[PDB]
Amino acid sequence: SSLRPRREDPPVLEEWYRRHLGPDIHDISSSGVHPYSFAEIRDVCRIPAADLDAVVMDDSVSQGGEGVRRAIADRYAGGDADRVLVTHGSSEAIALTLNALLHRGDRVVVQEGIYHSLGHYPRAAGCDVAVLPGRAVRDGEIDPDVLAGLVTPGTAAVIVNFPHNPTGVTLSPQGLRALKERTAATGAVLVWDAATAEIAHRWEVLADPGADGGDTVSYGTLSKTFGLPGLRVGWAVAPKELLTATFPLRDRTTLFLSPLVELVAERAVRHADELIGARAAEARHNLAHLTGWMAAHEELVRWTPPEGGVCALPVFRELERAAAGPQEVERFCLELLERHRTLLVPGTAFGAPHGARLGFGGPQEDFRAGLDGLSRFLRERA
Amino acid sequence: SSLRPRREDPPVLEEWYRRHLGPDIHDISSSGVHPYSFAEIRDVCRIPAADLDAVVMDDSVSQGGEGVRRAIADRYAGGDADRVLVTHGSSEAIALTLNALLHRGDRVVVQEGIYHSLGHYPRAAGCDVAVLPGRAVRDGEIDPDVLAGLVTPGTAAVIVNFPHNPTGVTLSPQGLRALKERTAATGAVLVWDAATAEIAHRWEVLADPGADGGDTVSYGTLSKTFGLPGLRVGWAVAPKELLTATFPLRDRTTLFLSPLVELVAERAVRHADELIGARAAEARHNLAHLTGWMAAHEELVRWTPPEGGVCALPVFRELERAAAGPQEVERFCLELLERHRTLLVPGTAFGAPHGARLGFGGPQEDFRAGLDGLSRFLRERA
Ligand SMILES: Cc1ncc(COP(=O)(O)O)c(C=O)c1O
Ligand SMILES: Cc1ncc(COP(=O)(O)O)c(C=O)c1O
Repeated sequence: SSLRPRREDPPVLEEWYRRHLGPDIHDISSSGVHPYSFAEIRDVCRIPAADLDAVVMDDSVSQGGEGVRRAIADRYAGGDADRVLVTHGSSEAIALTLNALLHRGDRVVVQEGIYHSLGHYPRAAGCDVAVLPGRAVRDGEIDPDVLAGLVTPGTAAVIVNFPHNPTGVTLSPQGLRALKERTAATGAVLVWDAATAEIAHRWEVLADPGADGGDTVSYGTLSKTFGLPGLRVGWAVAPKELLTATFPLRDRTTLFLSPLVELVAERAVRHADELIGARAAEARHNLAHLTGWMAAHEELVRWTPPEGGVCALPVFRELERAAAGPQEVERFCLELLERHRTLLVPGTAFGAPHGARLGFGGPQEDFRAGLDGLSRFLRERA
Repeated sequence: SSLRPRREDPPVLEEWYRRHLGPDIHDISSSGVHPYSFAEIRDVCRIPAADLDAVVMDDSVSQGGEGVRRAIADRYAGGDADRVLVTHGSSEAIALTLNALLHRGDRVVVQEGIYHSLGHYPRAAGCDVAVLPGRAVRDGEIDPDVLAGLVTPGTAAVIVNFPHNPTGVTLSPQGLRALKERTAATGAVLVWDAATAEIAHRWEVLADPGADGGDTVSYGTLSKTFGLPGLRVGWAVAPKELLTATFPLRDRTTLFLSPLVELVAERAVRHADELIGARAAEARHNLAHLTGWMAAHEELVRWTPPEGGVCALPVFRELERAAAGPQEVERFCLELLERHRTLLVPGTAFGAPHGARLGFGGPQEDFRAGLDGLSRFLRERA
């Protein structure tokens, strides 16, 4: 038999979860807020059984159904439904638009430790990639001296995720304005993954640069702040010409979304403030508790507190002292899971060999139990 | 600004529908049976509102949820849920498995006029493609003399769709057995798109070669025979080793399906006979009527009757006589739509310059109206 499957290494993040997600664990590893049940969604978003029952299970359309596009456009595109592309999670919006955007040889600037798929597409397109160092982002701005050297005339795209999964670093409105001015000046396309945009702790929620109506591409999803990762709805906001250029790829991958899913997503987006607000309050409750926990453990752990989003990257001092290598953090996390039923994501998934992602957007009761597990574990090793 | 979207030609099929689908037309162009409403699905598939309400909108898993995988495996994989991959339509299953299966330089045999995405992936992978001529498939078998020259030791894959969209040609159980014997002998992977497998008119429904438990890849979908194109659920049946090799690609495109969608799909597959049977009876009603219509129009139209599925490819004699070129059939279909509100798909979408796809799986009332439109149109031109 000639069957010889092409093999590629899976991203560390997703493989970690395939191997270790399961029942009876304290999962304090997520970059999202814990999921709603469909009952809660129907309640909050005002979805009578009859409205679902009326949906004819027919084809939807290439760009996304008009109702859901409009709801998203009103919140993130200044009401221009023509600049919205509705997709199976933001994962699909990323795959579609970056395949259409990026060219072999293009100079592209990519945020250090960016979400795996955002780093994958420029590499795979054969772009000339320069990294934006994580240390250059501080106090709500990218160091203007760093931005000046990295983004210059001929720079094709600048690709960032703010608030950043997993560190929670983000920009202030002033920082975003300065970033947009540099990309506009050079003609670079700003590519802005706003997965956790709706939850901001230090400065205000960043207005979607997609709403400006220029040559920027931004992503959003219901997966991380809305409690709907299982709905599989995200979007890109971008010029119509880029969006339609994605259709041939969409034609041989997914075709279109379900009108039943699109109805639900439309109602969720219309009720975004209630869905997000309830989960954001719980996350901030957990965050206040996590901050106290971190102060109590400052000998064993250090961190930058998150400026946005619902996860952070604690760094374990014992891994800094012993100094690497990357495999040690994976062992650390495995042992923690084995001995204490507590799940983090090892920093190898994000280019941070000495850290792990700790999510605080899960349920408040389970959060304490996970922290107790981590506490016992750190004590045992010290 | 550097924004320069990469441009590719869209498949003719999907672009035709983007330009010409709409309200107030008689659509007799589809390769599928007309969609159920969600109300009907809940009724037939026994889905209480409470079962939907219980679904937590959390992550599903890379291979597809266990319940839906099992339901599909029982019907098409001889009960081996490990050999099933559940995907966003069969479109995604095709994209995922062919990306993992096909290698540059591989000799691949591809059915003439095959569904666009099935023809795209071997071309794009840089396979060495030989075409299986449509005229070689007759009376339920591929001409053994043709199969002998095309599929030889070192042939990597043979890619076919039976029943065939748009001609409705298919194989008998004997024809399928002979095809499988030739691929098994040479070590070629049979890739078997069974989108319309459940509706067979001349011989029995073909048992899924996926159920054999060898090195074959077969696709199915809820889109064409179940009345659920808008659910966006399909699958591949294939060796587990090929399926898991798709995970890295799935990790940067769709991640996984919705558990809410997976619940519905599981119940639909369990109630497949009722969902399919009702629509199959209506299609056969339309087919009996279409056959009489074709006899009444034998001066202007010829056809091979469909052996399976719910569409056929009538050939318009006036286009044969005047002899091409391909653009004339598109004009023909446009005029038909403009003047008579009746939609076909021009044969340019399927490599058949003188034909158009005529679907008989739509509602019986709308079917007559479409045929009257086509009749008036053919008379006008004669
Ligand atoms: C920053 C970022 N972008 C995009 C995604 C893709 O998620 P989805 O496809 O559920 O929208 C994720 C999820 O991990 C993420 O953390
Ligand atoms: C033969 C064949 N295979 C696959 C597909 C993909 O459909 P879906 O993604 O809805 O399963 C189609 C739909 O046009 C088809 O006709």
